[PDB]
Amino acid sequence: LAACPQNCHCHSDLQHVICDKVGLQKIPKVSEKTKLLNLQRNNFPVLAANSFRAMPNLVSLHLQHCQIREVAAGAFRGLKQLIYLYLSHNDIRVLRAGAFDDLTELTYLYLDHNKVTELPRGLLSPLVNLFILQLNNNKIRELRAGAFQGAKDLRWLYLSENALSSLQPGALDDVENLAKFHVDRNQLSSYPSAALSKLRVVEELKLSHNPLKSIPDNAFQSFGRYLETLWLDNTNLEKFSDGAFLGVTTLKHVHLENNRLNQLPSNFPFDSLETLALTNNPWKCTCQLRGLRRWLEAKASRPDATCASPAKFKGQHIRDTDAFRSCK
Ligand SMILES: [Cl-]
Ligand code: NI
Repeated sequence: LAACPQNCHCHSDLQHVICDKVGLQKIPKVSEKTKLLNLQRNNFPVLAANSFRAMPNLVSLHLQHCQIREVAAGAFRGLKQLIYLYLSHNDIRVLRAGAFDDLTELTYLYLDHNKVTELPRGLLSPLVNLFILQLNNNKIRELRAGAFQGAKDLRWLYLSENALSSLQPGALDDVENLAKFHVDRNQLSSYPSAALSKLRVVEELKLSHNPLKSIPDNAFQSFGRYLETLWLDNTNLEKFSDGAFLGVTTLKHVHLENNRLNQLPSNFPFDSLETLALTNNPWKCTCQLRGLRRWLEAKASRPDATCASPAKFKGQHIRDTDAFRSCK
């Protein structure tokens, strides 16, 4: 009785149902053996409760570009086997708790390029298996305590190009296994110490394009034994505090380009450092920069930049200049 829907293209004996831009106004009825349902580029302004009934074997659901504005509570009830959910490129503003009920198995959730403004408590509570939460290009302004409550195994959190200006203490307490954290291109006017101080296994921290101005003491200590990649490019960075890199023991990749740095802290970790972007900084070629000098001459392929001061060595390259001869 159940066959491929009208104007749709089915594959793998009705296991894959593709309805790409076919003028749908309602969720079509599909066979119970459906495992992949692509409803991209249709029109579903409101996803009501039980919008996907009788799809117990569905593992991948694609709903991008569907002009979706609201996801009602229990919109995805029954999808106990769903692994992928794409809600990217819609007009979602309202996203309340219950919207993600029954999504016990969901591992990848894409909500990027929407109009979400907040992440209320309990919204992600059912998502105990979520690994990637892609929320880039929204309008979230603030993360508060319990914003990620229930997200037990969240590893990658994408929040690039939002309007974040505040991370409350306790905001990330629920995401202990967090490895990737992208909050570049936001409104962070200071390093969110309190929020990050609770995480221990962060490996990549992307903070580019935030007016951070400076990095405080113990900025990375909590997760200092796991931090491998750090982006601080275009953060209007004037300097690092003396204790900023306390407990950092395996940092491999750093991006500092496009800032106002003249110096580096004495405890700057060069021991595990592999790549370091440092162009477009008014570097001061004095004694305190010898550590960077010693690192650059340890492997020739490592790019460098030019000193803005002192006057004698203005414009010379860090690796070529004679500004470090009078210190040993
Ligand atoms: Cl086919
Ligand atoms: Ni096919």
